[PDB]
Amino acid sequence: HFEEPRQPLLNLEKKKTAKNILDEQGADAVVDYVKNTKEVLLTDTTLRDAHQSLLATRLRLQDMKGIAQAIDQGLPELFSAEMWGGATFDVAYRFLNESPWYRLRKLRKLMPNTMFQMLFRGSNAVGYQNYPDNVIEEFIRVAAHEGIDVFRIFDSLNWLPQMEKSIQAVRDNGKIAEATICYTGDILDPSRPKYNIQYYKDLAKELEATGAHILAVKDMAGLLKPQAAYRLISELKDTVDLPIHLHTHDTSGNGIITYSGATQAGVDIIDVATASLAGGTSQPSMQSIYYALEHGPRHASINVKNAEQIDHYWEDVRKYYAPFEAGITSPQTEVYMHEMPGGQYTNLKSQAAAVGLGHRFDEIKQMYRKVNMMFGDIIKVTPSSKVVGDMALFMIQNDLTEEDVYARGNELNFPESVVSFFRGDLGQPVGGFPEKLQKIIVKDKAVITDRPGLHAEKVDFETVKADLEQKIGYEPGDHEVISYIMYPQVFLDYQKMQREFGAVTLLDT
Amino acid sequence: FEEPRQPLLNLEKKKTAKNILDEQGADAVVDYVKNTKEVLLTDTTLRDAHQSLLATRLRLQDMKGIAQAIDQGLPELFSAEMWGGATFDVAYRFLNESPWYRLRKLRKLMPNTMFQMLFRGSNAVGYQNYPDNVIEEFIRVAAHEGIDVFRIFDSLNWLPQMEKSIQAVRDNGKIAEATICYTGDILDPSRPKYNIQYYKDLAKELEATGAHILAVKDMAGLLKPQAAYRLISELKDTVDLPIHLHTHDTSGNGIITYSGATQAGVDIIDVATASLAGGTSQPSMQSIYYALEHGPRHASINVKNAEQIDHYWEDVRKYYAPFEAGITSPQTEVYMHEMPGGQYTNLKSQAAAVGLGHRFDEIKQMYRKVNMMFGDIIKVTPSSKVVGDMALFMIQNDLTEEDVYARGNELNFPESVVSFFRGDLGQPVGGFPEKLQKIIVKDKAVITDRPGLHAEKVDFETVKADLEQKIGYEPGDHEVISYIMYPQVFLDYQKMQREFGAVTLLDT
Ligand SMILES: [Mg+2]
Ligand SMILES: [Mn+2]
Ligand SMILES: [Mn+2]
Repeated sequence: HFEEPRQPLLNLEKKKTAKNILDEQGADAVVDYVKNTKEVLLTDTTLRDAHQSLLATRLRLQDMKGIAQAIDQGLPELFSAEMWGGATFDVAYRFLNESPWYRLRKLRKLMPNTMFQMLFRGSNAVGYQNYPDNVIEEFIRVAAHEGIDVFRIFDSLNWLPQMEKSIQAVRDNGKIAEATICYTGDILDPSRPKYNIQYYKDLAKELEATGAHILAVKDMAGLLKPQAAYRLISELKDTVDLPIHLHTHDTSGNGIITYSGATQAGVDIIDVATASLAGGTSQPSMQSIYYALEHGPRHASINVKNAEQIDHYWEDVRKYYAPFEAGITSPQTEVYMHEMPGGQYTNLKSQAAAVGLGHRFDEIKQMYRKVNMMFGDIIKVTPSSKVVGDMALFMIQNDLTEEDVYARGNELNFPESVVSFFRGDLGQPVGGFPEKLQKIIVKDKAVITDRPGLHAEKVDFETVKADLEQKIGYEPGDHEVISYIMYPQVFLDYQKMQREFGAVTLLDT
Repeated sequence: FEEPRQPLLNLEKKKTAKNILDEQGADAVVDYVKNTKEVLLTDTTLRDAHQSLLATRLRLQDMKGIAQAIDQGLPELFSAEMWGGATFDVAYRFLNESPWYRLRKLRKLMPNTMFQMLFRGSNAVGYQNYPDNVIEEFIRVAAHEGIDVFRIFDSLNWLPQMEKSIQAVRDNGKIAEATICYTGDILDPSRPKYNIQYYKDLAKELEATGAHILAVKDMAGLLKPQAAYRLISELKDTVDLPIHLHTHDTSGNGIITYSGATQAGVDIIDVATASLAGGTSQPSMQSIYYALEHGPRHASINVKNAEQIDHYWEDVRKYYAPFEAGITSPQTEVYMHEMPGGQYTNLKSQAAAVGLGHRFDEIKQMYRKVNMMFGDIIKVTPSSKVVGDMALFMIQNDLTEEDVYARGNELNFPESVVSFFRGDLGQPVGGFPEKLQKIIVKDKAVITDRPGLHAEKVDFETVKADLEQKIGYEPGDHEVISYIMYPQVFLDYQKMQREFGAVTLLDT
């Protein structure tokens, strides 16, 4: 039994938001507004990333609705609200039995003046596998039409060919394209020169050569240290003219100091979560970041009293999600050794428990680090982090070392995600694959070296629409066709649950 | 429960501040701190980290498994905060182990680690005031048993209640840390009572005493990063003593505040091990290392060894699940209500025990208003207890400020509020509010000088003989001092010793 969640007591101020500028003057004017803003701007990750990291993405539309309008009116200073993409699309269907499209429509109505930001995985939009180009373009068209205003487009290997088409589609739909560099490694560690400052500079130059409106720096594992953050942001600001959007996780406890370091260097936007859903593997707290910068040269653009009022509601509704809580959470600097993103951390822990190795999770994480080194020190983020996690699980579960796969390897049946990674299905890693180990991994199957979307089976939306209309009881909308293409079986199971249980999204949590 | 993981250390064998103290004395330690370019770290894992997170319930049995690893694997530590605070009372009352026994065992296990204790000035580890000779005897015995650093503070930042303790610590050849409790916001012009000049003058006065180190205690984590930089700078250009900053991470800004203070030139900062850090506890030691890694000043610590130690601490924290606070998020409302973490938890518990937990929000608002009504006082033990009790009283019987100011001449205010307004805790900065004080005491004697002057005299010979009667043997000096500080608690501990024996030897 729970009391009603506390409702915020706001002090409303009418301002013109970035969403209003986008609606009236387009993406370039929004870019100018961000460029002309002296304060650092904030993107609230509460609706997507905060509960993806802390609550296994299980946060429901019903709890979102009770506070969405309060966020829209009480925090008009926000650059945007990250409310879509990531694991939310799949999790909604699969586990919450609510449509991500329905969530987007309801929030869009409730939040007219808030810019809606989505995490978009480049060639595999919200999936884990590459889709043909027209599928990606159609997804982007529907997402922009239904109210996504900002597309943070990233590729799990920082491979620009996998991002170009999505960036172009976002621009063609009159929305804001965020081209993302995934940060990994340590630019201040000379012993690790692969992802050095020059690598990021060149990548940022290439991304700016695209039409991307904003350059995002995505630190999926909270690897960006404060001095590293200041240096990287400074070098990027000297290399390109796009506004910078930094996104970090607080898993090592250094999120606030990293954000302040980037703010000194001139970052434009930083990703924050509400205090009650912040810290740990989630983003740094928005209230905390306000007080960190309060009397410095640059302030955080936010109504902190209103944010503290909103946080009471978020604190109350988090209690509904006790079964999905991770547990005791402390700052964890081991993330600097094993570069596992939080989602990869929890999923790997769960899989090790199901496998029956939870007592050896320490050497599981060591295997993760060594597997990453064996694959060639790859950027570990969805879905590339799944590859490393699966390989490490496989190598501990059958007691393999590096030499075991390098000499005995030709006999083992490596997990399919490792195989798919080494066939080039995820794209091309920086510096290419390790040729010998690639030969061991893919014994005989075909290996591609170009954009996997080129080799994607063609999809025609008319036949898919007719077939879906047969499979479900009615004529599907464009969003439903796009969902069926991305997650075929998941969408059908969701339709089955809709026919059998109805809109359970209306139930209170 | 699995056996806690033991650290795999890489030992370096360097000379520590404890060695300098043992061979060359406190002044040489101060010079060593002054000459150190890096920021030095004080580990609060053994006292403050588990006082904040585990209700001070961490037992000697768990400390023993890792004490030597801390001593050898982290020789760079300036000191380990392992005594004082609520630990002294809690050990006896709830853990049924002697704080003196803990100190002796840890001292043996940690020969090269400087032991730091939180000392409450006029009170040693109690909540009331004690006569001067009792405080001096406590300091003598604590220094003899192995306490090397005494962080001496007074709950109202009143120097007369710290002078005697500082002098006794110096006379015993140990390091005296004179402490300013931080409160308010030195960068908020609308709250001028505790401005930068107040702290500067207090620091000058403290340096006039023989204090070796000036400590800035931010019991509630109120010190914001820009404020931290500015305050440490102004203090650094005011006095010559090294600065020792201690903050809590309640608002989520502990690390950034420490980095700001490191920029301003703070010499020592208080950190907890990662597994017992964050939230209402201190910022993480590993986190503070990686925060400063490539800046002008590094943190002096073997971070690999610290990360190894943290595995053990993480494992043993699981034994203390019944004492956990719960889901912990950064909380910037501490800037409004300046509750210290311990005051926060105890106030929550008391409100629940009287059926008011559903309105803890207005309870905290009452706490803030009560603080403003008492005159914006420094809220730390035991002064924070006074504000907490008054706020509980006013919500529980539905009073406002007008109620106590007009109708208040007939209610029975709680005794700790009465004791505070009688001057038993000392004299607040700016004095008491005249009308409220009269309404509060209503008949009783109000003193304006050091309460220890009017403390009933204590003679250790008669106390020792009486204690030897009450227990079955002749007590040591530490046992006499404990009996004077906590008479009933010590006797109940002796009863439990006679009945159950040394339960401290059991695993948690
Ligand atoms: Mg700007
Ligand atoms: Mn993220
Ligand atoms: Mn403290």
